[PDB]
Amino acid sequence: AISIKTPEDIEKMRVAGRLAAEVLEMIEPYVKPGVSTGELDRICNDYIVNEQHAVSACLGYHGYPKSVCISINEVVCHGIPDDAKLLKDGDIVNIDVTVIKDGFHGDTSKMFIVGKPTIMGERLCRITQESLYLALRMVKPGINLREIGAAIQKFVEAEGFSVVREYCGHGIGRGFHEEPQVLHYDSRETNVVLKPGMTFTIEPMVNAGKKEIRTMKDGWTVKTKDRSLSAQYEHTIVVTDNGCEILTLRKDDTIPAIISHDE
Ligand SMILES: COC(=O)[C@@H](CC(C)C)NC(=O)[C@H](C)NC(=O)[C@@H](O)[C@H](N)c1ccc(C)cc1
Ligand SMILES: [Co+2]
Ligand SMILES: [Co+2]
Ligand code: NA
Repeated sequence: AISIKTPEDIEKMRVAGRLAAEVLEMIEPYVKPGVSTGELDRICNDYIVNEQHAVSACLGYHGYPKSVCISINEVVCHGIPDDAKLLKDGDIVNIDVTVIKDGFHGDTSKMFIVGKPTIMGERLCRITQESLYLALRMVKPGINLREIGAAIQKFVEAEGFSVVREYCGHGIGRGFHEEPQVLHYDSRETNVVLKPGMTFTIEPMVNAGKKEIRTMKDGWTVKTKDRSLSAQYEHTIVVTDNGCEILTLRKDDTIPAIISHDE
């Protein structure tokens, strides 16, 4: 039950992925010491609705209260935007955006480092991005997803980091979450052979310590069991005839929008 997108659908995904990407570009100047995450969420929502004439896919989804997720330091994912929550020097910060435009979803996140990098935050963010990028470079018709999960996990662990098991990338299109599940580690269960026009996300969560996570008493916030740092990047892609196209590319990405394995 993997959706194959038509060229008209893929074009709608390009628009929606571009808007999601542009939310993350827009917000970047506002990501500063002493800004609250509640404020950042406010800026993002206004932009999505008022300017982009889009909607947040996150708002209301399984009851999620805000328009974007903002996750700091040892928060793994689903960090809830909040006014007592102030950014400060050294923080690593994930903003994860999903927009619906013209029926189609675009889903992307990046890390921002606030004020002065700590060495360890820098390394973790860089390795996590490189883990996404290497997975992106493998995407092409006829490869299996199992191969890709296995490659991400190998790279990350070689750094003495760990891969979060509980959250995975996913098909995306008219549905926020569609088949397949894209696991960022090796599993016998995986057996999806990629085909031109599947669209999905890859979104590895990498912990500097151990892979175990815990959910907080707000019912949303996910943290490392061990309080070590955690980082995540996410891109929405379409499988093309000889590679992939990243639908959520930003100006700060250092990988090409179109990755071609063709002679
Ligand atoms: C184990 O997988 C899950 O728990 C569910 C969470 C439910 C409550 C939405 N799925 C996810 O967390 C997925 C994997 N997350 C994402 O797709 C994020 O990329 C996406 N932007 C997002 C979706 C939904 C929420 C509440 C937050 C972020
Ligand atoms: Co996301
Ligand atoms: Co996602
Ligand atoms: Na984090």
